[PDB]
Amino acid sequence: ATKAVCVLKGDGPVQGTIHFEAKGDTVVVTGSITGLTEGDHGFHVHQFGDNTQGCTSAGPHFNPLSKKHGGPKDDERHVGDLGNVTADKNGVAIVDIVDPLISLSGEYSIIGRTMVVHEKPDDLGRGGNEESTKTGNAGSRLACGVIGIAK
Amino acid sequence: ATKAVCVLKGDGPVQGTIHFEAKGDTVVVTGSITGLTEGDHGFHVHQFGDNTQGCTSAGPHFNPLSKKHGGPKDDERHVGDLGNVTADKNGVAIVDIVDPLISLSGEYSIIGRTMVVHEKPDDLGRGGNEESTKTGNAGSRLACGVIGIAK
Ligand SMILES: [Cu+2]
Ligand SMILES: [Cu+2]
Ligand SMILES: [Cu+2]
Ligand SMILES: [Zn+2]
Repeated sequence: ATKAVCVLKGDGPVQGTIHFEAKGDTVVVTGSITGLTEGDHGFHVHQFGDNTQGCTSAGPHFNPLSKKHGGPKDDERHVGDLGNVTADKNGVAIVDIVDPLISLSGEYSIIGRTMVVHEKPDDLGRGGNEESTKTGNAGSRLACGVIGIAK
Repeated sequence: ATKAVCVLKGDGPVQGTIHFEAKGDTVVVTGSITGLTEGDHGFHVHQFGDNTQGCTSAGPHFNPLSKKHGGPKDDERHVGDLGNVTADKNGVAIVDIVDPLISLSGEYSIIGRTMVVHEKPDDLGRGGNEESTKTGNAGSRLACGVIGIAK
C-alpha cells in the first residue's frame, strides 16, 4: 500500500479527511479538519481500528516500541504521536506532516488503525504528571476514523 | 493481526458489526446486520478502504488474482466474494462464515479494505448476463465500513 485515507467523524461537528502517501522512504500526511475550536488539538494514531464504541474503542496510542508519549521530533515518543494540528478562527486546521516513524506496511503500518483528533493541545510529554507521559493531556476524542487503503 | 472488526453504516437504516478471527489458514467471520429487507443480500470485501464518497469509493470486489466473480465455495472467484447473507422477516442477519481465501495478513489481507452489504442477493456468477460475472447483480451498497485491527 502506497496511499491511505481516513475520514474523521465523531458525535459533534468535527470532521475531516486525511490522506497518507508513501513518498521515498517517508510518509506525508495531508488534509484538513473543520468544526474545531481555535488553537491546538492533539493528533495521534491510536492502536485499534475498532469503532464499535465510537472513538473510545480505538485504545491507546500506537506504540510498538513501548515508549512514553512525546512530540513528533522527540526520540522518546509513541509511533502514533503526530503532535498538534492548529485550527484558525474559523475552526479549520490544515494538515501537513512528514513523519519518519509511521508508514503503510510492515511492523510500523498504520493501515487499519485509528486517526484521532483531540479536544485539547498535546503537551508533548512535558506536562509533568503521569497523564502527560501517556496522552500528553490531550483530553477527549472529538472525531476519529479507521485508516484505509486508497487508490 | 489475528483479529479484526468492521462497523457497517450507510445512508439508510442498515447497521451492523462484523468480527473476523484468524484460525489456522482460515478466517472466521461472525456478527449481525440489522435493518435489512428479508431475504438474501450480497456480502463482499471491496478493494479500497476509502469512505470519502460513502460506499461507492470502495471500488470493486477485492480481486488480487483477477478472477471472475463467483460464490465462496467456488475456485473461480474474487478473494472478496463471501456470497450472501440472509435477513429474516425482522430484518436481522446473523453472520457466520468460515473462509480460506480472505486473510488478516500477507498479500490477500483485507485489513484496511471495505466490507459491503448489498441491496440484492448475490447470484454468484450464475446469472445469465455479463454483470453477473463482475458483481453477481447484487445492486447498490446499503452499508459499508473499513476493516480495522481489533484487540
Ligand atoms: Cu491520542
Ligand atoms: Cu460487492
Ligand atoms: Cu466478486
Ligand atoms: Zn502518545
